[PDB]
Amino acid sequence: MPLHILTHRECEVLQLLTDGKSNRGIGETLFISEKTVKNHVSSILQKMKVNDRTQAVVTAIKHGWVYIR
Amino acid sequence: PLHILTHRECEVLQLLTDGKSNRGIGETLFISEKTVKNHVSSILQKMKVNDRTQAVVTAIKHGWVYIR
Repeated sequence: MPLHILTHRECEVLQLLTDGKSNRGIGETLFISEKTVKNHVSSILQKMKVNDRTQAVVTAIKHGWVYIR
Repeated sequence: PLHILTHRECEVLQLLTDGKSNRGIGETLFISEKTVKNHVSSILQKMKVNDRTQAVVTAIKHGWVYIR
C-alpha cells in the first residue's frame, strides 16, 4: 500500500511531481512553502529508500501509486 | 519531437528512467560524468524542461522510454 509507507500529503507531492511540477509549482498548488515541499520530498526519499526525486517518481509510477495525467 | 534527441541522449534518458545516477550512467556507457552531465543538460534544452524528473516523466508519457 502507498499509505502504509507515505502520508496523504506526501502522496499529493509525488503526484504533483509526476505531473511535471517544480518545487515552486507544487507549493503554489498546495499553498505551502517551497522549503516545506523539499521537506516532504526529503521524507519521501527516506521512506521509499531512494536517493532522488526521479527514482521516487519512477518507482511510484512503476507501483501504480500515481498516474500520468 | 523525438527526432531531436540523439540515440546516445535516448540511452541516457532510458538509464535515467531506470534510476541510474550520473555515475551509474557513465559506468554503463563508459563515459565520464562530465560527458553524462552534458547529455542531461542537452536533453533538458532540447525538451524545454527544467530538471531530470520532468524530462523522464515527459519521455514516459510519450512512450520514448519504458519502465524496466
